[PDB]
Amino acid sequence: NLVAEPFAKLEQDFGGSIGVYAMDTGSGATVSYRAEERFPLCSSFKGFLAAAVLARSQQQAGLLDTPIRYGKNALVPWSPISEKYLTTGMTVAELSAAAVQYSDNAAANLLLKELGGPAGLTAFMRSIGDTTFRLDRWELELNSAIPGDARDTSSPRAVTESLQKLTLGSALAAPQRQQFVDWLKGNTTGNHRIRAAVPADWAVGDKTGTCGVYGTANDYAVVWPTGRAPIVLAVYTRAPNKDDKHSEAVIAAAARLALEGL
Ligand SMILES: *[B-](O)(O)[C@H](Cn1cc(C(=O)O)nn1)NC(=O)CSc1nnc(N)s1
Repeated sequence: NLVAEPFAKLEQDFGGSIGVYAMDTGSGATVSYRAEERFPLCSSFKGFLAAAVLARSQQQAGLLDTPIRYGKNALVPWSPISEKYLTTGMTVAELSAAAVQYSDNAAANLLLKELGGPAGLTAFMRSIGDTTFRLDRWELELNSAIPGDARDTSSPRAVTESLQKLTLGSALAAPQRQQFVDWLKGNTTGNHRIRAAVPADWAVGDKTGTCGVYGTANDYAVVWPTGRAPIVLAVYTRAPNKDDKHSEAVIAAAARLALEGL
């Protein structure tokens, strides 16, 4: 597989495993490397969480506009937006934007509670035809990333296929698809990952994840190249030792190879 050789060299130099899937939504061309292997989702589950909340909001009039007046016992580490608005509250739309664009942990757990927990989000992903995705735990326990543990994992391929259905296809009603795309476009946490592989004039929406242990981190994106149909892609990493470091540079490098191979 000569297409795969640069990815094998990249993951060997990194000291672990890289999983990549990219789809050109115009031509149907793909790039695939360990694309059906499981990797931990880490905070990347929060994009799909936001999409699941948008789907619920189609049926529950005014859900996205509802103010949530959470207390301090809803807060957990790395919740910078939830802490800032503790004395104000946040609407469900605001919580969703915080979870997607700042990876806010408390906001994500509040929205999981709205959906019926990790099982609720898994059920939503099954409803759009994703058989691989599983969320089992809440923030912060879902980040353990233990090698060979299937909890809180998906595959690059299933992430890309589900992202395409939600951002570009008909899984959400159009005004909800558009809100999901705008949240991903406004992400603040991904400037050194897929965004670093994209020409500056191309629009991007992405969601990152970082477990940190076991070299585990990831990004997935929709990318709108000038004059072309959009690309959807996912890059996930892991490594065998608890102390192995993740690399944003390796994610960006894998994304560059994926765009080059399409
Ligand atoms: B997430 O489950 O990855 C969550 C918070 N977070 C978001 C991001 C990101 O989007 O890249 N990174 N971390 N992780 C945790 O709360 C605990 S595991 C780590 N947290 N920060 C790290 N850096 S590793």
